[PDB]
Amino acid sequence: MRKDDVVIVTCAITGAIHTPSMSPYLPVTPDQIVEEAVKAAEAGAGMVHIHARDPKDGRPTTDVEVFRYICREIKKQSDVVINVTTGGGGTLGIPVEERAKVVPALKPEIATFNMGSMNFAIHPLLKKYKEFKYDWEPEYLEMTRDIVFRNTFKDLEALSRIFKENDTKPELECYDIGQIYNTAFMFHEGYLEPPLRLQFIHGILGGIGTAVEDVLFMKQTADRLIGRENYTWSLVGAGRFQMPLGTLAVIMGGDVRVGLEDSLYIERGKLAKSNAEQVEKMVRIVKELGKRPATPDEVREILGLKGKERVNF
Amino acid sequence: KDDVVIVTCAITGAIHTPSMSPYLPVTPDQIVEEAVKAAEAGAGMVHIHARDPKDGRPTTDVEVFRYICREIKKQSDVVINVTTGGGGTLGIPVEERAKVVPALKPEIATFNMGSMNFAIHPLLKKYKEFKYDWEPEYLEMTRDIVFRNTFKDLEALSRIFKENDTKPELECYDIGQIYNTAFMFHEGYLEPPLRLQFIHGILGGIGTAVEDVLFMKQTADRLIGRENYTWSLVGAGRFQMPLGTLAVIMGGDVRVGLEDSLYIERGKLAKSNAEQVEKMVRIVKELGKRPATPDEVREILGLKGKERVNF
Amino acid sequence: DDVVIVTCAITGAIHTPSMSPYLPVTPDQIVEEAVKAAEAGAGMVHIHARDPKDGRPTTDVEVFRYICREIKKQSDVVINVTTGGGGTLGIPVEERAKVVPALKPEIATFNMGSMNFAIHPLLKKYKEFKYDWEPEYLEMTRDIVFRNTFKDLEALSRIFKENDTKPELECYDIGQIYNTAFMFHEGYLEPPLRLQFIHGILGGIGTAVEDVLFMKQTADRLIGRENYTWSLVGAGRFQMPLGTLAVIMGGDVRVGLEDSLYIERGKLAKSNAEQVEKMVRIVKELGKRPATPDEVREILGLKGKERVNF
Amino acid sequence: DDVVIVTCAITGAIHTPSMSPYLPVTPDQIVEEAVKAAEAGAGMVHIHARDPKDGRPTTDVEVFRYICREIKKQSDVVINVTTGGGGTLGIPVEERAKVVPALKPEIATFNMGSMNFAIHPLLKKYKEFKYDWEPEYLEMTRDIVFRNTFKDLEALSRIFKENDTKPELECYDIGQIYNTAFMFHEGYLEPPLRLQFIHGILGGIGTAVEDVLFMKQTADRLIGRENYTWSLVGAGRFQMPLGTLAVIMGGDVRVGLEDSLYIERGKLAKSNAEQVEKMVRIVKELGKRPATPDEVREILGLKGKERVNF
Ligand SMILES: [Zn+2]
Ligand SMILES: [Zn+2]
Ligand SMILES: [Zn+2]
Ligand SMILES: [Zn+2]
Repeated sequence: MRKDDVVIVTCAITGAIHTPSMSPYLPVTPDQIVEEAVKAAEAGAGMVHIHARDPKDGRPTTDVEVFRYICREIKKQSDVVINVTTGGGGTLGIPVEERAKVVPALKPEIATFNMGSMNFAIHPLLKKYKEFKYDWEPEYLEMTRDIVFRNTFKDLEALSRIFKENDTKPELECYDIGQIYNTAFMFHEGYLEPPLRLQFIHGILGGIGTAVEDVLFMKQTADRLIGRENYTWSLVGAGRFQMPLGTLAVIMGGDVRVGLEDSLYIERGKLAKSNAEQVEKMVRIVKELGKRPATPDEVREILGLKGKERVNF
Repeated sequence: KDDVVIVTCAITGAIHTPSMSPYLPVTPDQIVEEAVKAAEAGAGMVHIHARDPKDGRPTTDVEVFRYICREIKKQSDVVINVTTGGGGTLGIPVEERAKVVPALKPEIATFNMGSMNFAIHPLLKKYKEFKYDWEPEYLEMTRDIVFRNTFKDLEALSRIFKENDTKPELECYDIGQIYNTAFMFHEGYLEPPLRLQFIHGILGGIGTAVEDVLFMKQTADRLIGRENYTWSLVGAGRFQMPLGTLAVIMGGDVRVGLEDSLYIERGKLAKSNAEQVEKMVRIVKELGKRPATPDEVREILGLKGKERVNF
Repeated sequence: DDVVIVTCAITGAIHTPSMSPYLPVTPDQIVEEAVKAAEAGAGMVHIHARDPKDGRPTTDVEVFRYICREIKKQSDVVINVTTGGGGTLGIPVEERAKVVPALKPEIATFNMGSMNFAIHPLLKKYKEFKYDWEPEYLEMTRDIVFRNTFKDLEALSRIFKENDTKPELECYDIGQIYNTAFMFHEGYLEPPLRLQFIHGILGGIGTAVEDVLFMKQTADRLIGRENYTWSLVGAGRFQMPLGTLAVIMGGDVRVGLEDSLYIERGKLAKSNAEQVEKMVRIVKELGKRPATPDEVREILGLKGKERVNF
Repeated sequence: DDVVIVTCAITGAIHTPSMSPYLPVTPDQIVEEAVKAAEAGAGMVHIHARDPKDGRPTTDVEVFRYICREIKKQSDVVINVTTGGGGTLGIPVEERAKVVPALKPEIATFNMGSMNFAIHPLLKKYKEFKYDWEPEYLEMTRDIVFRNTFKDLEALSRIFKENDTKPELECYDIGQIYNTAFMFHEGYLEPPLRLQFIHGILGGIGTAVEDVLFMKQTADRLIGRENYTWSLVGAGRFQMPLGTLAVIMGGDVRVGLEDSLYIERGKLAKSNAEQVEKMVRIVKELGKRPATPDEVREILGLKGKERVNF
């Protein structure tokens, strides 16, 4: 049972979708990711969501030593909840058993747990960006035209066990209705321990879109398959749907995720200068609606997390 | 008129295995006989997979397809809808599975609209004894096989279908795949009017709630346009007749068959594909409608004719 | 969940005699049609009274008494008495409710809000009427509220309890489900509730699949799936499609000449039984079966045929 | 698709004077609050009249005349005049409509069905009233129909047209959207239509996100996306979240002490402007801005401030 006026704001710092040449404010190096996470926390993000990128050229990497560095350095400066991706790399065809290695290495409090195999395509960005600092960038974007983001039921069974072994909470990423169905199945099969934490992700080419209809239907599907008393949820709107759909989520009693991982913009046609800028905006809206951002320790109590110092970094 | 319903019958598929029902058609001759029976019962279109004649194992073998399609056409003017999905749950990619279309040049063929989990390993808790070793191996392997249909695959497939004058039947198992369909349509790969099929109840896809069906259809109206497509629905298993009837109430078309359910009623095996067709036709008729003849299927879906297929 | 309650609504107050020679008008016609409906598989029949002389709707509790007495002599069917009939003539709940103490039925209708309820467009479809009352009645629905205020509802809730009569809570709109939830949460309506969704009335919600799903979802969300069961009425040509929909969704269904005069497009239904026979064929194709009257009593927790006051 | 019409409903007929010292009740109070709302970014203000001495709701056209004249002297704000006010005292449309011929406003409310409209539960929250009329009024609404029959609406449509006043079509339920669809198709209502969805009245549709979306979808499906525009009213604590939802969905929004006495839970709004300022802040965070009164006129096709009869 949680307070009806406290909203968890998550800030997704860099991701794997956007590339350096798309915005000079996309955090690329590990130290940039660290500083932007700490700034996001100080702006009201009770949780930060972390991917690694190669410092030399910003290319996505699964390297757990880069994760280890980033997470340790954030923890030195902040009590923010550090949520680690196990999805990062998937758009480069990297399997779950390799993506998942960050969980036993770092034993984070919470990490992402993607709930189905899907197309996950950003090749259309090649129409929008013509020149790139690095050769890897347009190659990466093109290759997503034929790469499956793979998360089979066999993968998910093994992942559920890995999370339990390292006392890591799954944040169950759902990009379509079928993936909520997948979530219900794994829950009812005993693999996922309640209360579940779901995140609804809207606007991926290969997933569900960004209509108000889509958001409502996702949440109602979770209510009816899983049961309201058995889960909490957050939402991501891609790109310019970040603030409108995030606001919808809050109105519906959900939590919200913002961050340069999901959108490079602060307004129509205006690049966000930092993660903190989007966090400050969403906090202003949360407060107009008579709510407030959760502190990191509130996030821990709300999601039942193990504690900032019970991690392996 | 809004009083004609296309009733499609999916004869064997690739999900059910022989040991699950002695009435699942296995051999090429069984599949032919059953298709022709389904047609005579009011299925204006039949949907065909191939199986290894020896043991029923799904196969892409084009020469089995050719034999089956040739033999159906010799007995019936039924519209023959060929799979390019069969083999997908064994990890065979679109490039291989699509070769039936340039070979046979069918009037219509299936065209799966996204990559997904497609899992039937739970069937192992229901069936313990199998005539063939391949059957439980296959069920188990689906726990870890992606039914792969990437945007690259789909661009290639769109061209293959156009090059052979084969209409795509766009199989959508989830809301995301209707979004994928809208993308491919707007990009210019898929020619309108589109033919969609909503498939409910696959582990890895959307479920079988009335909510699910309505939302799929509303998503197509909203992204594609109510005028720019027609649609059919498949309800897996015991949801076959109720969801098929729902589709009819909603102005859609319906698909039945042993590919999709082994049963005629809770606990009772269907003895043929024709039995399920006869039932659905009775339901259609009580709702004031009638099944489409094959030639009405051709008119409604803009198909080339049986004279122009390569069998 | 393989039993469906099929109700047959025998005559109502909306259709008038000159619209169809098959609409039951006299008390004896209504009785006989109710009995045939029951024999066709309707476990419950729904009754309105009409004037024997010209078929004008009437609330006369003594006409109700004759009709219900005579049905019960011939059949164990559950007899559902209207407390809505007369409402489209401007007659308020206080008068319409008098049937409940008079007859103490097992179940009676209980309408869940005030609304416009207009059938004046029927004057565009029928230009010749045997009786002067028919077109005057139709025209006056243009300016008559079907009145069921919260005061009315509170009084009615008590009247039903005093007579051990189960409410069948008639909802014609989403607002009326909200009213139901209110009356339930306030303590006036004893669960489990029986609701009926009425689709197609001008002044009410329409006949889209969307409308039906949204009504049922609204009740699930406000009242709770565990706290109610439901039936559906589709008006006119929507009778069979929406009824079939309701069965697919796990609801019960109501048919009858009260709700539609037709058996198919352009063809008058020759009797209530014709409609029940057809809905029963559909129910059976969907692997279900009609509830017998005693199954209806068990499902809805009804007091039994011997405990009524007729 | 970046301009949002923010309407402020200054006083209404639901809340009573003793519920908040900040509810405007005298004519001059109403004028002053209307101007402050306009200055805060309300391009339109919605006006009811109240008795100058006891604050009771009143239809008196000469009170409306003074109020609207005095507002227009100070502000070019668009003045929306109620034809619903008095309905909860049982006053019928024919009487409530007289303000339209008298004042020929640019825009006026046009309520789209008969309904329960009950505020007796306010007696649980407010125990002391300065006037006897206040608790009496609230209790009586338990048993008063808010009457708006099809005959009424036919008459009202001619009145609006005769005075070159745009109908703002108030829908409190799904059936009322169906009613709007009918009156449109019958030729009574001139497109493009202006609808307003009212959420939270006891007797109407509630305040769920589901309710809002289903109202808007029904209007799209029945009337056509291109044939209407819409505004939304969330009652009470739902004012801001539902108004924000409306903005997200492309709709316009109404605030004001008519609909909520509060600026935040447990904190009384000290003025209409306080609610307007808040909504306007929310609009701007969502990358939009409030309409000026002249933009309201252009967006809705209003005749202009110089063409009213005050
Ligand atoms: Zn991520
Ligand atoms: Zn198939
Ligand atoms: Zn009745
Ligand atoms: Zn008002």
